[PDB]
Amino acid sequence: SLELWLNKATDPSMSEQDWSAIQNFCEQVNTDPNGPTHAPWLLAHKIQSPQEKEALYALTVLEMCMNHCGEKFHSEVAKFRFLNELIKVLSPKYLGSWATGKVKGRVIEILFSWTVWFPEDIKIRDAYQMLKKQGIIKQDPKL
Repeated sequence: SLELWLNKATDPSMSEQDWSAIQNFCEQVNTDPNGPTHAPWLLAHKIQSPQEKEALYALTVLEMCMNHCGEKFHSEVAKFRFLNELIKVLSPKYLGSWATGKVKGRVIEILFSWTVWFPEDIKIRDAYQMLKKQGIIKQDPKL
């Protein structure tokens, strides 16, 4: 099941991330019909974790699934509702986020990469720009 793999793939007790589980997760996402509509929220929660390793791992899982899953999953992540969850990590408000700067940087990196690899995704473009406008993302990262 999705949960199963995701938790193996994001386990913070692991000195290293179980790469095989990550692959297993993104495959279930195409497999199970719930996958597209449930996986993003499962991911979103872990990315917002106060446990940094759990967050990073998840960011990596997210990164891998966007690249390997099909149009359905892609479609869900490309929606604003989901992007807004990603963006909460970048909250500039006092105690607005318990995410480390490492995590925030990663989110920022992942977002720009998307604006570049998927120019067809409007909400994604608009969000990155919005962040840019709000001063939350000073300047574009690498790739």
